[PDB]
Amino acid sequence: RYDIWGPFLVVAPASTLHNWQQEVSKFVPDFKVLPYWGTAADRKVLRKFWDRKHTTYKKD
DNA sequence: AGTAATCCCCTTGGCGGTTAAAACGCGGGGGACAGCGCGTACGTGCGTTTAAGCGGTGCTAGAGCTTGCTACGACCAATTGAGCGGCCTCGGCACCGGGATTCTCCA
Repeated sequence: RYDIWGPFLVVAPASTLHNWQQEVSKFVPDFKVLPYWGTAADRKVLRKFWDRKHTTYKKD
């Protein structure tokens, strides 16, 4: 309706996170998921995608 | 306010391989070590003299202690920017290869 396309946060208990990852992919096939969990080194590699410079995200 | 589950993180342990470093064998060389001769250089004893050590006298510098206060640092609250943690990148240093120069050793 408004092309906001994020950033959206989703904060869950740890047993549930793969359920979100999968059900999000099911309930929208074309909508893009960042799975921010793992060891500190793994999170550092994931954090590269947190763009601060746009407060509203493009579909790209 | 307590005690236990949950979850991060970071250390220890194991498995595989690969290859670079440790172990093993062997000839020979030359350095360790015992042996010899000499000779000069250090320990000994004596006579010499030199001044260190002691008992004693004299002075004043300055170590040590008290008094008095005010200049300087301890303490607190409000302000802010210098310095730290996190992210980025590109250029310095390593690593390789190949031909050029050096050094070593037997002739």
